[PDB]
Amino acid sequence: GMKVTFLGHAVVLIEGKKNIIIDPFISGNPVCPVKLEGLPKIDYILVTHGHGDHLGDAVEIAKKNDATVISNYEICHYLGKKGVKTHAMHIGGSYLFDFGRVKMTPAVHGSGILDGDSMIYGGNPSGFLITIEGKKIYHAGDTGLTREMELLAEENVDVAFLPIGGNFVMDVEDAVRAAVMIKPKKVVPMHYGTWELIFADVELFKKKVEEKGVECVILEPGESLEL
Amino acid sequence: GMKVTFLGHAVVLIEGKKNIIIDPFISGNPVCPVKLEGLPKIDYILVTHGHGDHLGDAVEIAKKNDATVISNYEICHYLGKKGVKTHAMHIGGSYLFDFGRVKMTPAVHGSGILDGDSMIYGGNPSGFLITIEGKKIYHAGDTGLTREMELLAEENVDVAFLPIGGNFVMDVEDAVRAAVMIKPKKVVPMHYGTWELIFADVELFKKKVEEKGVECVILEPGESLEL
Amino acid sequence: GMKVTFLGHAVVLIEGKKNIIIDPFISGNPVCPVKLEGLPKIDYILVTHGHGDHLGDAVEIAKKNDATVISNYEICHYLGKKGVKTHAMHIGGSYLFDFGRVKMTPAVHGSGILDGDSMIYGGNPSGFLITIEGKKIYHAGDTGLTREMELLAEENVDVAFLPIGGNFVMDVEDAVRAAVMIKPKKVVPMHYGTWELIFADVELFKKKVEEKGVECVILEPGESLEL
Ligand SMILES: [Mn+2]
Ligand SMILES: [Mn+2]
Ligand SMILES: [Mn+2]
Ligand code: NI
Ligand code: NI
Ligand code: NI
Repeated sequence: GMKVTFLGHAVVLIEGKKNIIIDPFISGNPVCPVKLEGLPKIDYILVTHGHGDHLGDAVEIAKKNDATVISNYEICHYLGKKGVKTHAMHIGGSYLFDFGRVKMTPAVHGSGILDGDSMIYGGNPSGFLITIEGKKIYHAGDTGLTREMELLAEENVDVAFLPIGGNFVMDVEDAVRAAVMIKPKKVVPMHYGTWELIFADVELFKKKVEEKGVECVILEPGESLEL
Repeated sequence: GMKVTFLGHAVVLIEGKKNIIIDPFISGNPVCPVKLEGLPKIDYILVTHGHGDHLGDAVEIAKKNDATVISNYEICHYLGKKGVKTHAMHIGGSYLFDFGRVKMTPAVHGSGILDGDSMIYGGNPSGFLITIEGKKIYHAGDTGLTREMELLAEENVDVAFLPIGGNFVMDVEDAVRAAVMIKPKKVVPMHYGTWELIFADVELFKKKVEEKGVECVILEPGESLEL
Repeated sequence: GMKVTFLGHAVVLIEGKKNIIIDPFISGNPVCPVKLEGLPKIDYILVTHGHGDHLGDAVEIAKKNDATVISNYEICHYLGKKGVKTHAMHIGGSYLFDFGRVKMTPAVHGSGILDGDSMIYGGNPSGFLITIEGKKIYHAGDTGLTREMELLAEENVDVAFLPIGGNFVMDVEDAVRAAVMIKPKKVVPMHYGTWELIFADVELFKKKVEEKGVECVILEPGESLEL
């Protein structure tokens, strides 16, 4: 019986036997209700791609917790040079960790790491399919609509986190199409409202996806559900 | 009632209330019928990926026009350091500009930026779906055949620009398959003939795609259609 | 009547009128039964992506043979600076060489080139569809499961090499799904066992894919089949 908390933008914290955080953009995240000090003990950090609003505080959280960062090969190379413990994977690959299974899923996006004024290659972007005690969480990362999402329908995902903010990621209309492709038991919208460029009508998303038969739960930053 | 002009290779100029150019490879483009001075006022420049035969003269055109370059996050970072005004997006994302909507579409290709002798990471490659006054133009950028194109069928695209030159991009046979996937009202072949490596039998493309029920319009560089 | 030899990890050697090697990771490859000196004359080297366990000894093999390396634009740029003869292509593109046709196929993965301590951008990762005297070989490169593989079903591939090692690439279960998508006449598992991280139950793969109606041939490193 784990606690899954949305912390704003794309930050998702999973508290169970082990504690896992995805795309830990805490410092400088204007809708994040906690500071780094407010986080619990962290065991794993999952990073979907290199962009700073996802990579976030991964280095500091990992070092302060002796946590392992799970990401693609190229991002882990970058982090390794920062003195961070990593477990590299790549797109479509999966591994069984002490807490459960992680699979990196395809995304259509980019994965540059901005280090000073230099854009470093951070592999290709992903999402994560996480299986813990028979329960499945999908975090799509940053992505546009892609037919690769149809590969997830047979998984019978319990909770799918989908970006709806538009411009850099799917807007509301395409995220509805994604929800229909994936057919999760519940969908949670994310990556909206953080800046005005990614404003989204989240109430309209909930209304439209529920009309297609998929339950939607709107989590404000700091709110949680149990799996 | 806009004027859409093919200027050779992958260069497409849209003249309406605002003027938009896609992949503005003008200087050094051996099939381009105009020089930079021959271009009209430009409001927007769309860049599908980092390769020089698409990025082209984007920097000079933007600075001489105070134009905005629309491209992915990584390419816009590169251009920003060149003093260019940008509006960053990423794959599958869309935004409503003063002239109409632009959506970046998935492509399967690469996006290196050659800066001197260094290959800079330019994100992931895209195409563009452009909606202006209810009319839709698809420019596929450089790409191979991908099932992501099937996402465009429901758009009822008016004009689709598809590469047919082979080697770096789809050849004639795969571009026919793409046309069948997308089902646009009209298809225009591009990215062929510019160099001998990308020779294509464009008359055979027209013949084969029309046998599948899709009207093909062959535009020589400098020729145009109205939308 | 060509000889196709699996040399371990992802190394595939095709001996015919011309000799072709794919992802020539020889030196430092712990399951490779030959040393560089043990290779025959090489005419072409195909590199699916930038990762060192695939790029491998491409530079030394090419220079010692005056061989041409076929890969994406970005990888060929890197190799060109190493003094290597290249023929650049990109994803979905094809070209007819003196020995037959090569087409680069989509993969979902990454393509960083590790040069010293720097990660260089090596384009996007691919596989190869090779057509020689009417016979077709698919080498998927490193990849996760992707619907782009369904584009290959109509090719009636004779032999498909698929990664099954998990973590960085498809595991056994997803590779079975891939085999069903592609429907080749025979499948050969690869990219497993080389390190403990990519252990795979290869006998289980053979059993499961044959239950789906696809013949599987397990080649130990050094074993071959004729096409
Ligand atoms: Mn983001
Ligand atoms: Mn091009
Ligand atoms: Mn590999
Ligand atoms: Ni992003
Ligand atoms: Ni290109
Ligand atoms: Ni790899």
